[PDB]
Amino acid sequence: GVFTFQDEYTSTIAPAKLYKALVTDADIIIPKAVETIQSVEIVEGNGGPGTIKKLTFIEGGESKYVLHKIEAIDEANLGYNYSIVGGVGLDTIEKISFETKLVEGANGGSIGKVTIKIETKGDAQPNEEEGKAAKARGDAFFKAIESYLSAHPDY
Ligand SMILES: COc1ccc2[nH]cc(CCNC(C)=O)c2c1
Ligand SMILES: C/C(=C\CNc1ncnc2[nH]cnc12)CO
Ligand code: NA
Repeated sequence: GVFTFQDEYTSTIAPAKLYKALVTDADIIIPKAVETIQSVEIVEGNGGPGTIKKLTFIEGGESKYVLHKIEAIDEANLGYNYSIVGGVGLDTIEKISFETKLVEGANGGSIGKVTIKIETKGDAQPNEEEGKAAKARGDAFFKAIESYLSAHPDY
């Protein structure tokens, strides 16, 4: 099966600055800003499409990681696409991909848009509890970056 989900975030912060924190300087900023993420490292690649990143985090008190493959990175248009290609545990989920953009919000602020595509085996459905947890993580993520940027404008 194929399933899509959308989310939206608003910030007072300007889109190019948010994008620099979220994407360009993600390897430095994300482990600083996000209290449940310890490190963000390049496993392979030069930063462009194909690059594999390893994000190490703590969940339920245990150290885990997830691998992201960069699929598209377009700073001109504040776009960033990636998919999840590995990590700890397992199972019904063949693939989960993300399309993200930042656009001009209010007045000079932003809106962050994320489309999530989930491919499953057969007529398996995406697990609702796991989706709720992921959504909550997304919200907390975007909030933590905003907070950190507010406290550190000229980094
Ligand atoms: C949570 O919401 C958003 C919204 C717009 C976005 N643009 C770029 C990203 C970051 C995507 N990187 C990771 C490691 O998740 C982003 C996230
Ligand atoms: C891009 C994001 C997180 C990276 N992945 C995770 N970050 C933190 N906890 C997790 N539990 C499962 N996956 C994760 C949003 O937190
Ligand atoms: Na951290």
